[PDB]
Amino acid sequence: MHVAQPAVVLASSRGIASFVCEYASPGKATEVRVTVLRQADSQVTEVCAATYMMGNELTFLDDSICTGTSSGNQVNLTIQGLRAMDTGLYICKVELMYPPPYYLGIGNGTQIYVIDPEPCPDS
Amino acid sequence: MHVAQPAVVLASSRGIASFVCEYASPGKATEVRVTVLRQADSQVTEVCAATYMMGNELTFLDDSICTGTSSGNQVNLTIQGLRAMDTGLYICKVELMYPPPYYLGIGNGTQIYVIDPEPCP
Ligand SMILES: *[C@@H]1O[C@H](CO)[C@@H](O)[C@H](O)[C@H]1NC(C)=O
Ligand SMILES: *[C@@H]1O[C@H](CO)[C@@H](O)[C@H](O)[C@H]1NC(C)=O
Repeated sequence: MHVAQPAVVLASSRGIASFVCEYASPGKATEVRVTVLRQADSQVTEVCAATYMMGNELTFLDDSICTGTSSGNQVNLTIQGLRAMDTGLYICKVELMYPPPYYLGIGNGTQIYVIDPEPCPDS
Repeated sequence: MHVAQPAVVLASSRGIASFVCEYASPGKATEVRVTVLRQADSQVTEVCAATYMMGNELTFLDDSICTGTSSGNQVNLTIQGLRAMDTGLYICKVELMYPPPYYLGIGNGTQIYVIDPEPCP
């Protein structure tokens, strides 16, 4: 299953990066699982993941780091609390969990560049 | 001549970006011209330029948004006043002007990413 996500995103001054992960639905999926994985160096790690009925909001483990909104064959993701060290490749994984059959799609990754604010005088 | 510059650089939250530009060591002390070209395909435009004798300090005198330092066959270019819309490809062009021969070197371009920061109250 084709998953597309932007090649590069810049985090804002507040360390919030947002991007669109959209999937090419092979059928009519009611339940979907989205996962954000961070790749680096040769390893992959799970950042956040929402399992949602398409017709409702997404709820994450922390949800202080990821938020998301579903809107058809796509989902608006937001990653928060980013610092420079978090610069890296963020992979969007999409799973269609219901109805059968299961489909799995993995996108090419979005490079997220993050900068730390410079010092600000007092106070 | 070979000119090396980093592939990607991030501007600070102050809208300042720096990168080193390195050229192939000339056979001798030479007058060197360093030029920053912004590439906005197919737009190519001079952002700033400076000339110095090797062994002297590089110093921009064009009143551009660029300042720089020099050491050996490297120059450290600092460009200030950048905003998000200035995100793009910045090419380091280096010319060995004289004593001859004349040599031209063009780097591969540094992609500079810039964000608009929050002010601080
Ligand atoms: C999701 O992204 C679309 C554009 O792809 C945007 O128009 C829409 O406002 C976004 N939904 C939100 C902000 O929840
Ligand atoms: C390049 O110049 C900037 C601004 O002066 C400085 O912060 C940085 O340390 C310099 N980098 C190198 C490699 O000299």
